Amino acid sequence: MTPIETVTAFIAHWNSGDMEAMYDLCAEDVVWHNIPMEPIAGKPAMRAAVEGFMANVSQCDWQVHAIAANGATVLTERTDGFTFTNGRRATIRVMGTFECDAERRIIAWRDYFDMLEFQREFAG
Amino acid sequence: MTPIETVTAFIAHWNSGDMEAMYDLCAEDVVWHNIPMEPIAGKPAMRAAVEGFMANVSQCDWQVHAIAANGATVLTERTDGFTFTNGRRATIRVMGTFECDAERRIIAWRDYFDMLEFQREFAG
Repeated sequence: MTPIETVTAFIAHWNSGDMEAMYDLCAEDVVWHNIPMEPIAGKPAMRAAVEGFMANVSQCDWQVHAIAANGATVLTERTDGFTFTNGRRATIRVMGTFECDAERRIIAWRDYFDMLEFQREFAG
Repeated sequence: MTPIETVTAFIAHWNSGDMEAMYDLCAEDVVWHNIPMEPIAGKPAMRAAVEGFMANVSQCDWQVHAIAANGATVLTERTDGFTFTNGRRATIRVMGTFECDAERRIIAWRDYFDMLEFQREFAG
C-alpha cells in the first residue's frame, strides 16, 4: 500500500474491530502518542494500552475529513466516534500525524485533541 | 502561489509580526477556529481576536514540523512558541487544517491542541 492507503486501512481496521490487522500495519518499535498523555513505546506496550483504552468501548467510528501526505508522513483531520459498552455514543475532534517507514509500516502516530473533550466523554 | 506556499507565507507573517500581510492572505468570510473555543467568523472578528490574544505577547515563533497538501487543503504539525511581555517563553503543541479557495484565499483555519496546555501558559 501507499502511505495514504496505509493510514486509510489502519482507520478502517479500528472501525471494523480487526485489531490484529491494525497492529500488523505498525512497526515493532511504533510510538503511539496521544499528545496530552505519556507516549507508548513499542508494539507490546501499545497492545496493553489499547486493551485499557478499549475496556469500556464496543465500537469505533472514526471519520477522516482530510488526509494529505508529504512522502512517508501522512496528516489527518478526523472526528473519532466511539460507542461505549452501554450503547452511549460520543465523538472527539482530532488531528493526527502518522510516520511510515520504507516498507510502509507505521512507526509513529501522534494525535492532537483537547484533553477536556476527551475527559468529558471517557469519565466513568 | 500554491496552497502550501500560501500557508507557509501565512506562518511566516505570524513569525515576523506582519499581521496586515497575514490578514491579506484571508478571505473576508474566513473562519478561524481554535477547536476548544468558539469559532471566529470573518476578517473583522479575526482582527479583534488577534488584538486580544496578542495583548501580552511580544513575539511569535511558530515552527512547522510537517506540512502536506491535498488540493486546496493544507495540514500542519507545529510547535507554536510565544514570548510574553516580561520575556517569559512558552510553547504549545498544535496541528492545524487550512482550506483555500481556487485563487488560494484562506477560507478556514482550524487548530487542534490541548486546552489545558494552552490555559497553563496563557493564564495571568
